[PDB]
Amino acid sequence: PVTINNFNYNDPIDNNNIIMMEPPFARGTGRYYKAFKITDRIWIIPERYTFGYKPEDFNKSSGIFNRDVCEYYDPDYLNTNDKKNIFLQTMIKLFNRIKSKPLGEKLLEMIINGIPYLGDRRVPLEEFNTNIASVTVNKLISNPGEVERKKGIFANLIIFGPGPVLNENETIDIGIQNHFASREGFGGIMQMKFCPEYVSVFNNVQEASIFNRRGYFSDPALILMHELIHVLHGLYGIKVDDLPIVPNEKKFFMQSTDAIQAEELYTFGGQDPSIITPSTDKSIYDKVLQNFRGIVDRLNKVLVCISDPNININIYKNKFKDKYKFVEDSEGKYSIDVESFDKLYKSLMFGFTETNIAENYKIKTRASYFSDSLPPVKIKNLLDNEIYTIEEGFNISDKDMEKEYRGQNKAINKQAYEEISKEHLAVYKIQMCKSGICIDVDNEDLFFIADKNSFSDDLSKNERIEYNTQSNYIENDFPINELILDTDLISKIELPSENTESLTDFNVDVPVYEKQPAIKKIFTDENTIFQYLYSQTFPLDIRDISLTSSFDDALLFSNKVYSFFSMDYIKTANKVVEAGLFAGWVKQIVNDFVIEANKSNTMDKIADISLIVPYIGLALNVGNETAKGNFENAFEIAGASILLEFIPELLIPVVGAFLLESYIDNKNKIIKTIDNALTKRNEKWSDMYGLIVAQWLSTVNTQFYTIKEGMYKALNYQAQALEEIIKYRYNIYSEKEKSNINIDFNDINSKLNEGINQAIDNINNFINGCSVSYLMKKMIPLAVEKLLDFDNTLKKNLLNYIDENKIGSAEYEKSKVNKYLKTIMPFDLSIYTNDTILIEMFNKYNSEILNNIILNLRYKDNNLIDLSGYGAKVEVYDGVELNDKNQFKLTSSANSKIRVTQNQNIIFNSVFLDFSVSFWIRIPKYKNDGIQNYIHNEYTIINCMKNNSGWKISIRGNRIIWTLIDINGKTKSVFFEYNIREDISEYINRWFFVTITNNLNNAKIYINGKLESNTDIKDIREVIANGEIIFKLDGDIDRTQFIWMKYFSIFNTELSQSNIEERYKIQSYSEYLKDFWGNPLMYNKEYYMFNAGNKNSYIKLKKDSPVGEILTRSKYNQNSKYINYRDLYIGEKFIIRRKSNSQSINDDIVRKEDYIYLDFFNLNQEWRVYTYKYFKKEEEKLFLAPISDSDEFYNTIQIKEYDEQPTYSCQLLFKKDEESTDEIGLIGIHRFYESGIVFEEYKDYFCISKWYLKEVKRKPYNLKLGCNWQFIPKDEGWTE
Ligand SMILES: CC(=O)N[C@H]1[C@H]([C@H](O)[C@H](O)CO)O[C@@](O[C@H]2[C@@H](O)[C@@H](CO)O[C@H](O[C@H]3[C@H](O)[C@@H](O)[C@@H](O)O[C@@H]3CO)[C@@H]2O)(C(=O)O)C[C@@H]1O
Ligand SMILES: [Zn+2]
Repeated sequence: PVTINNFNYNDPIDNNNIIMMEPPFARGTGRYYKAFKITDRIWIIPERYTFGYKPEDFNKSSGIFNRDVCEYYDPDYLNTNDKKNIFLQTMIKLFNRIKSKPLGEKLLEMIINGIPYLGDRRVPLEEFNTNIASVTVNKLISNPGEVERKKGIFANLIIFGPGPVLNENETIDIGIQNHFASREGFGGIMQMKFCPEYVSVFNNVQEASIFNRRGYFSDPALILMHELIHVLHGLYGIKVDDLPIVPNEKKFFMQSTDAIQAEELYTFGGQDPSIITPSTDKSIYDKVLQNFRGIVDRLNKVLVCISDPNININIYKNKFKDKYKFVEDSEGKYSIDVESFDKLYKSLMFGFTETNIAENYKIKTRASYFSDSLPPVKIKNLLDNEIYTIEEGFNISDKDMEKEYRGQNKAINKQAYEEISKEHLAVYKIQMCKSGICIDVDNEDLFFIADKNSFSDDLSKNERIEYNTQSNYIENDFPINELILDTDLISKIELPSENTESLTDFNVDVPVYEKQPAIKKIFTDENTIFQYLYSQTFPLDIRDISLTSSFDDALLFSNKVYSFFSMDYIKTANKVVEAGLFAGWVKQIVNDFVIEANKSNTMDKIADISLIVPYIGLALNVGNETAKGNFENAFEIAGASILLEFIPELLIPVVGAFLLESYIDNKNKIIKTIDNALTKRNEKWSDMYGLIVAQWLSTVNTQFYTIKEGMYKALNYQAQALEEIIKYRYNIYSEKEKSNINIDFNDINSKLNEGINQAIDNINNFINGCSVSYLMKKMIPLAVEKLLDFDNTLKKNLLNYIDENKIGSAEYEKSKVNKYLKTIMPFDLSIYTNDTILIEMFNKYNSEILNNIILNLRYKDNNLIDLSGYGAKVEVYDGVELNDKNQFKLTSSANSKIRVTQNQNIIFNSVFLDFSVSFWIRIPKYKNDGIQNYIHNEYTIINCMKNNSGWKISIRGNRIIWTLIDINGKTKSVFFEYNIREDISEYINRWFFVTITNNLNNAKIYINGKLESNTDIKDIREVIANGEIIFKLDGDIDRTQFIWMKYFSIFNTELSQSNIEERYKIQSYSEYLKDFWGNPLMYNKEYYMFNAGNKNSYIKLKKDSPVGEILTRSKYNQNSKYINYRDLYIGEKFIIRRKSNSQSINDDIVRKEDYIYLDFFNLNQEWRVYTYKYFKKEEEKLFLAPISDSDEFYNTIQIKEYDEQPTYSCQLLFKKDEESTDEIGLIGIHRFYESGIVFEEYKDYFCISKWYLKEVKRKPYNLKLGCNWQFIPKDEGWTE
């Protein structure tokens, strides 16, 4: 296997495993460096990397080299032999840790055996050349001086110490004459600057961090394996260059940084390889395959070596052959074997990745290449087995530090590292100035957004299709379990000897590095995320602060700090009290904090949004000036797009035309030139999707990431300000007082910190949801548009080609070109990534029924708009009446209609027909004098057709019908018909909930949650349902006909009885009571009274007494056999009067638990409903009389709602007053016995009783109770 050699810096040079090397970039001059062979082909040179850096660049200065690194400097690292030795023994411990597992061992075995080819592009094909700076390095044998005797050796890797920045490790490849052999299939001597003690830190949980350090530090063994992978790539010459991801740097808020090549993202692995589109994934693949082709060609022509005649040609042809896995026939002719080439390429690109390795060694690491990095820490002593071991790293089981990566946790394993002198770090910043007053922001914190230039246009080219053309897919994945099982991977071919002729051609390009201003001053007067966060901090030389809800004073005054929490919270926080009241005050301001932070779990179900964090806007004011107005509302309208700081310009090209041309003649076999044109279409879809996912991850999800982060900081700064205030108020008191104040600062932070954690969890689900939403509604659809377009153009491309050829199949193989293109590829994120976090975001998004809404009509600023997020066009004509209660009216006028142009690029169409339509509706009563036309005339109210196919909602009298029409013209229906011979109906002219669902076998109609009708729709063919939707009364309707609708919406999936019952309860909910028809109950409005327990009964002021008698309602008197009902406009006319408010009398809405006066009219006076305060019985006739203030009667009533289920009924409770919990009883109707000298009978009266009090508490709620009322005002939908 792999042998890790041992030695000490002070060991003597022997010119074998301890030498005096003359590094490549030395150009063969300057001086020599003592090097050690830690394993075959691998050397360690324990000295600073100085090639290309000015000796001064090692000190901390006004500059920085890299823009995204908190750079630590220290020129004294490795300035002694004892340090050089420690560096050595540390490197040794690391390689041992690397080989401690099969996986890292295979890495090393691959790096040792992957010897650089002999020569590069310049070397003739038939030759070998060891005399080039990328193949040979020189060792010195002289003693008193240089030059005297120089020997040459081969090497695969030289690891130096760090350059100017300790924590900026980097693998470097050799360039000669503007070219890189490590990028052309040859490979070449690799170099590296590595530092083991100064590791990077990445953000993550560590306690709950509202006081104790947060984050985890890296295992230097993974940091070295990350670098070795670059080495591997270099050695095999596949570290090719291609179209990089480049940051957009046009806006002041965008992160400036170097371009990022695929090789770096492939090395990290995880989700990062998804940012490299499938088009580029293939570009690279092809360039590497092309390189190997050249190498396999050389092996077939190589004969002599004109550099070291000592070189054995056969020995080398057998090594390279095994390196590259070429196949050698029985004659010796070398050739590329696609399968082996494949597994090898994937192994080097997707097998050995920092993600797969960390998982294997059980080491924690950063989630993505694009993730905020914290400042570095110094590991105290990697040479101490109590702190770090070969087998386990920092996560040692004996110290119970294996679980949860505790060994790398900063808040837990503080004996393992040291914080570093910030007075030694350098950070590239952007000083954001106005116009006086500027703010420094670390480039790290800005938004990273991939410019459009970052993505390939290869999708717009053409494709010659032939019987040969096959599919091309590079799965950015490789099963690491088999890679750990030796068969192919590791080479058992002898490794040639490292000694050879000396290097004499020291030609080579040596990179020069220079620093650049660390601070970059830019100008802008905007106050977005960065400013709002700054507004929440304060200087260290200030201990006395006060909160303000005003962003501007906060910026102006140093002792003023901005808070996005409530006005109430802010007032209490700035409170100042007596020591005797400090405890209490602390207890509540912290609880307040907790309650405010938890407002991040706010629901908004009525607007079809399950999760919403109302304060995100005030907190960051990110995107579309979100700190102004009501955040919840604005989100409800534009959605996740208002949170984005920048709306990116996507790259969605026209998929290049096809050509099946190049293939004629009457060959009935090459026919597959079409069969391959189809599967190639599927490749074009997939690739387009991958193109999208790639832009989403680097232009959209990156921005959301910055928001989740900004919220973490925002919430933290908040707790910090609060703790600062608390501490100040406490220390104002004398020691005598403090001693008696019961305060536990550890419980304060604990509680403050717990709240933040609960919030972050909410803020996270919220933001991920948006990100996915923006993916699915503002990105995927646009991609579908072009694919459905390419489809068409491709449909005419084909067919016509089945025409230009011959032949029976020509017909049965033309249908094949139909049934295929009639199937669009469903987007599935799991196809382009395997990152668990992402997959979970996506699965969570597809499991929320609400995300299935493709149309949701809502009133907003006197117009109806689609809020689904798919941007349906909504044209609302003049004949339509709208109110802010979301009710719209459709009349008989030709201009009373709504036209909706559905989004044509959404999924909805597929074999089965799966979607739902939900809405509320009020259908006016029939005119008694036209019952004939009513029951005979059927009229459409919502029509959605295309090519004579689609769905339709119509009404014929008392019946509502759902109708389906497939392309062939076949029709099926289903309907709900409400009886019109009921004394009192629950549907006629009353608002009710309709829901229609369709699966592959049934069309079901639900009314108010319950299922009323079913219908088999198997026979039904395809039903085109994405045509224009026309809302309008169309048919032979009466001039007086009208309809009221509300909350109209569509789901592209069948809703379940559960989802329906829930939608019903959600939309039914209101803070107010309702009247008989289902509309808001109102003050100062005439109403007749209905009793839910005595349907056919009404109240009337008895002639000779202050009581309301109860009479039988009169009914429909005409001679119709089709109708029958009870009059509703009968009995006394009541009018609910507000109890409080002494400032005039308008006409507001009646809310639950409201105090009212139940009055009514008698002739030209307004009387009232009273109760005798002293009845000793359980029930008593109510006392009805003129308005007055008598101390013997209760006049104040409380309107309540005991039912927990949807109902238009309500109850009237009599209480002592507005506080006592003393209930007098409920208003209802009672039956009494009467015996006088002439009449003996029973009669019911307007009663009040205690008996109802306990009855209303039972479950399920008794809707039949006599204490249940409903108010009926006149209504055009009901004439009698
Ligand atoms: C409408 C009706 O007749 N049904 C209920 C009536 C009615 O709701 C109220 O009278 C008017 O709102 O009430 C019933 O009795 C309860 C109560 O209302 C009165 C009855 O006058 O007292 C009842 O308790 C006692 C009752 O007075 C005595 O005659 C004797 O029977 O003992 C009972 C219990 O100790 C009771 O609280 C009614 O039956 O009259 C209940 C009806 O469902
Ligand atoms: Zn890297």
